[PDB]
Amino acid sequence: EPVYPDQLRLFSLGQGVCGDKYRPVNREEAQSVKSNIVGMMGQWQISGLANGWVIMGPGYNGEIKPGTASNTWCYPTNPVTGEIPTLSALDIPDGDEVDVQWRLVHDSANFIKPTSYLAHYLGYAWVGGNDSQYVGEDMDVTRDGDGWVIRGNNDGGCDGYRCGDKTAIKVSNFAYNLDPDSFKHGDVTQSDRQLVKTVVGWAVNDSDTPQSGYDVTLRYDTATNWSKTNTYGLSEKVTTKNKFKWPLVGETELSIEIAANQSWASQNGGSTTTSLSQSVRPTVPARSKIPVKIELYKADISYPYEFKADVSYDLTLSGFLRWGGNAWYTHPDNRPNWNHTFVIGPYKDKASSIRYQWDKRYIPGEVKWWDWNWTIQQNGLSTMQNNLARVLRPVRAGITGDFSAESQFAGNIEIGAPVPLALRLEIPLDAQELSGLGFNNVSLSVTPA
Repeated sequence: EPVYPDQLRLFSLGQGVCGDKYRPVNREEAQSVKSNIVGMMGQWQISGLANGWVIMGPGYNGEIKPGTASNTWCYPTNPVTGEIPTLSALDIPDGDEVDVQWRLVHDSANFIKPTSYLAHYLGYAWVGGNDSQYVGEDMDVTRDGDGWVIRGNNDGGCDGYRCGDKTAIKVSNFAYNLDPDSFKHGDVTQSDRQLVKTVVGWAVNDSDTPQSGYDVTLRYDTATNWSKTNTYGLSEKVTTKNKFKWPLVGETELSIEIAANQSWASQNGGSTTTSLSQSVRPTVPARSKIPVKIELYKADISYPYEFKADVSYDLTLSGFLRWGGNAWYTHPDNRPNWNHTFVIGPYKDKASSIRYQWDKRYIPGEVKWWDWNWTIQQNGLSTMQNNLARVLRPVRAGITGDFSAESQFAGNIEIGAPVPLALRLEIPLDAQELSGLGFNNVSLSVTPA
């Protein structure tokens, strides 16, 4: 009877008020799933719990403490019971696409048996080979065009009505979504921030009046370039759902964008030039000078990389449905030949979503395909739970290669304390030498703030 975080809903209806069919989450309940709630809150959010308590956002370290709030964390007065657990990922090593697929479809404990049992619990007939009396055993895995077919070996004769008609499980339409946030990196091959030049001098206030309200601005443009390799050919088909910026590693500042819906293997490098300007608005007492410095740096970095790409596929179950026991909502008794496609991965529509069908099973108007309550009655709640959690187990392929980047950047303009003379700039800049160091169109200017 745990509290299910994915059933929580926030209401903004006044002190301790919840919407219809919801009730306020109490402190014990909130504690039991604390990190999940906090992880659904804004940094400085503070939300009400029942009986004078409040739970705070991650900026407050997700504290539960007494208080009042106009918004309230709430939970179904009648929650959907026995959710399908989420299991830890199944990690498959980087490889070419065939070898990655092969590794998946030939896994007995993680793929063959779970999908077989699923076909079996749904009412599909003869999910098993002739040389075993158990479901999902003596299965034949064969390549079929761009996909794969799992199906009980059928050699020879067999005993049972229509035992020759073995149910087939076909895996197709593989896709691979790189998860930017799964980023991990090996040991930093090359790394350093080297000082290539320091621009140094003075800014002088010649007047007899404390001068201020004057900006001293350095403008310059530099190039950042980066490259990367892709260890294997799978990367030729992996994409990322949304554009993202390359992770920051080291102090070497970098601006690199990976494009959405573009072959990982097609984004192997680039160079960007950007005009940047930084300034300071110093107060310089009358008839004085202040020292000014600007450090210029070259930075580069190399390191082996690895992301995870979430592997999704369609599971098409085809075979005839057993008499006096199948899970189709009509419960057909004529042994019809049946075909159904589940999408293992990102949701596509209700008909093809085990998770959706499952969570809605107690709503008769939603039961338009499989009758999961029947599967539960026949095999038991935890049996259906453990099987589907294995069927739906996230599968992730590793995406590897080497990364390398190079940039040139200026440090901040730094100033020292005023010295009495014994806004005018005395700060030599050699355009040619700077250009040779990768800093172009460099200027230092004095203008009203």
